[PDB]
Amino acid sequence: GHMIKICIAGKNNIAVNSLQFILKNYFEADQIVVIPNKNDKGIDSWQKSLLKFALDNNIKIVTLDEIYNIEQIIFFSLEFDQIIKIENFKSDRLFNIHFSALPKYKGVFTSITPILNNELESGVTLHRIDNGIDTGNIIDQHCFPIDINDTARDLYFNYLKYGESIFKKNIQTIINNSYKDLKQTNINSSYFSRKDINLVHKINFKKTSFEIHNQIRAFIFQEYQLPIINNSKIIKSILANEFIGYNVFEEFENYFIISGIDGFKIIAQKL
Amino acid sequence: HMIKICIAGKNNIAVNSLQFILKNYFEADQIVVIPNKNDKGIDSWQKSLLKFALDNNIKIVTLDEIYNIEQIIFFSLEFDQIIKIENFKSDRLFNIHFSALPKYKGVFTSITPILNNELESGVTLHRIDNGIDTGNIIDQHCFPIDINDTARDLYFNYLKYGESIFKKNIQTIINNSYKDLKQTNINSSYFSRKDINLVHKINFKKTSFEIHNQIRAFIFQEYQLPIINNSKIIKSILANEFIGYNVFEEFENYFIISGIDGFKIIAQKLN
Ligand SMILES: Cc1cn([C@H]2C[C@H](O)[C@@H](COP(=O)(O)OP(=O)(O)O[C@H]3O[C@H](C)[C@@H](O)[C@H](NC=O)[C@H]3O)O2)c(=O)[nH]c1=O
Ligand SMILES: Cc1cn([C@H]2C[C@H](O)[C@@H](COP(=O)(O)OP(=O)(O)O[C@H]3O[C@H](C)[C@@H](O)[C@H](N)[C@H]3O)O2)c(=O)[nH]c1=O
Ligand SMILES: Nc1nc2c(c(=O)[nH]1)N[C@H](CNc1ccc(C(=O)N[C@@H](CCC(=O)O)C(=O)O)cc1)CN2
Ligand SMILES: Nc1nc2c(c(=O)[nH]1)N[C@H](CNc1ccc(C(=O)N[C@@H](CCC(=O)O)C(=O)O)cc1)CN2
Repeated sequence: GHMIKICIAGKNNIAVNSLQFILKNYFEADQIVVIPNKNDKGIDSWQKSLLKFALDNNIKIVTLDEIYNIEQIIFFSLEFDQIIKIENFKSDRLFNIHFSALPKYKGVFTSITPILNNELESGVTLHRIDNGIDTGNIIDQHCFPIDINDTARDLYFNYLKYGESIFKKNIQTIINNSYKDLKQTNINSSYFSRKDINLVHKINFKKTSFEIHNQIRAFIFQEYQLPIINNSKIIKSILANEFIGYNVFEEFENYFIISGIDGFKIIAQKL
Repeated sequence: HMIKICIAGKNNIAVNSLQFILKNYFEADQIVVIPNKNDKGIDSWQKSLLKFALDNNIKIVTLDEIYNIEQIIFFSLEFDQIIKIENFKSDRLFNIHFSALPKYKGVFTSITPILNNELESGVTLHRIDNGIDTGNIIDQHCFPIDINDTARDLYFNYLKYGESIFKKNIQTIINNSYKDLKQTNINSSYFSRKDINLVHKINFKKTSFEIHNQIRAFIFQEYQLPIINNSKIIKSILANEFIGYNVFEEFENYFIISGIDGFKIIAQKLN
């Protein structure tokens, strides 16, 4: 019964493209509001800007305060930067797409944490927001491989793609309020906060090849940083099955050859 | 040569496995033993391999004395020395490692799988090569880490399943008719002594599952118990009752704790 039906809060391609899907299939611009993230400067770059799309397309920019009293508003967080408190809202139609295969890897830096912890797969999960961090009941989840030479930046782009997708898969039943959900288990639940990750990663070479490789490629996301070996930035790590002896470490002009305690060949490419 | 087999290592896995060969396969005369450096020659919370051997007129030797024995079966059962295979005339060199290889190579394997959130572990019979726990897998038996198992419980499961896999496989080892498969690069992990601080400092900005896991991974009373506010902890119980996020309350006999997802932990203080 209110004029505003939906708020998209967050950033990057996932937010912008999801918003474009709703504008095309579901709601007119004047039934939509957005809350861009604090660091959104309105500039299209290696990602699309939600603030810029909103301005371009005459969608009103609001704050949380302005939406708390809108009854029945659908609130959708797509890489939103604020932890909400659900008791502020009259609506209970509050959703998030989280970049991991919940209940694993709640929290932040989820293009880093699964790689660093030796996962072969990750996922995106659509869930209701409750007062905890990525703790709410799951509505849908899509799992996908972390390929053996995927970097954190590669995995991030997979989150964006599969996330956008899981949004489109589910938005109808969310708008109809006909969706199903299930509470998260206690077991397998894991969480990382910013203080658990040191973005200047010091590599522990007394590790297997797999682990050394994981350690490198988990911090490859050039827009933010690259890992450093012997004062050289690394742009790609390649892990092979080839046995080359234990604890190999050789610096060349364009790359390092590395093996860990199990002796499998890594090529770490310089930038 | 008269000597057919060396059993090297410690604890009930080594003693019972030796008793089983002495009963079914070889005479005392055909067996030599290398205890670990720390073997006291008395029974304690585990039986002494040194004592068993001396009690049964099985000769105690060093690695030097066996290198030259043609065709000897060398069988490590929690042995404390990394061998170098080119020292030996025989290539019949075997180990039972207490993990589900290729995961959790190295040490402290009753801690590492719990601390890294595993639901299961395993024992793995493999050939020894020059790396640590790297050689080809001959057999493996996987079993659960129950939700409230401690490191101590895990260890006693390794000794039991470890003894069993020895008994299952030993004839084919004697007859050299066993089969094996090289280990994969993927999923391979390793922990060395320096990776684990046996005086664990709990990170409470984690899930209840992780906090519980941190506690119970260090419960091994013969060595240490984890400490919370100066009380030693003997048992951690994780329930799927929601009690609020980030609870911490101390009582006389226990703590009530929840992490970021709010599930109830009871940490029982040692009596
Ligand atoms: C800031 C930063 C990011 N990254 C990489 C890894 C990150 O997973 C990826 C995306 O970073 P970004 O700052 O957008 O967020 P993130 O930590 O993954 O995601 C968290 O922060 C978002 C604002 C929240 O919406 C997310 N909430 C989800 O339910 C949260 O998981 O960029 C670096 O390698 N280095 C960096 O310094
Ligand atoms: C020394 C020590 C051990 N433990 C626990 C954790 C560990 O998994 C278990 C057995 O201790 P260990 O016998 O020192 O063996 P560990 O599991 O480190 O195994 C390692 O050392 C032995 C001697 C090798 O044969 C074995 N292949 C290695 O994996 O006891 C503790 O909790 N605290 C300790 O201080
Ligand atoms: N209610 C609630 N609000 C949400 C989500 C939720 O699922 N629950 N899902 C999204 C979560 N977004 C985040 C998640 C974490 C942080 C964050 O900033 N974490 C800090 C920790 C802050 C703290 O300890 O509380 C850190 O890692 O250092 C910020 C936005 C959006 N809003
Ligand atoms: N060849 C080789 N020898 C072996 C085994 C093997 O599968 N391969 N299997 C058994 C493994 N026993 C161990 C494993 C690790 C240590 C150990 O002492 N590790 C040190 C690291 C030592 C190092 O880096 O050299 C540490 O963690 O600080 C000792 C005995 C017995 N001997």
